[PDB]
Amino acid sequence: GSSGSSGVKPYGCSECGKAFRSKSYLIIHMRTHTGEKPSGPSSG
Ligand SMILES: [Zn+2]
Repeated sequence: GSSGSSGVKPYGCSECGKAFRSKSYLIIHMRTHTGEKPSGPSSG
């Protein structure tokens, strides 16, 4: 038995699959998806 945290947030982008404690953070990020070059560091 060891530390077992769930860690959840009201926001979780689907395109890449990230999260942002705050909404603003998400939007600012979406920019990448919306605009060209949506998939960057998201390799696998
Ligand atoms: Zn994303």
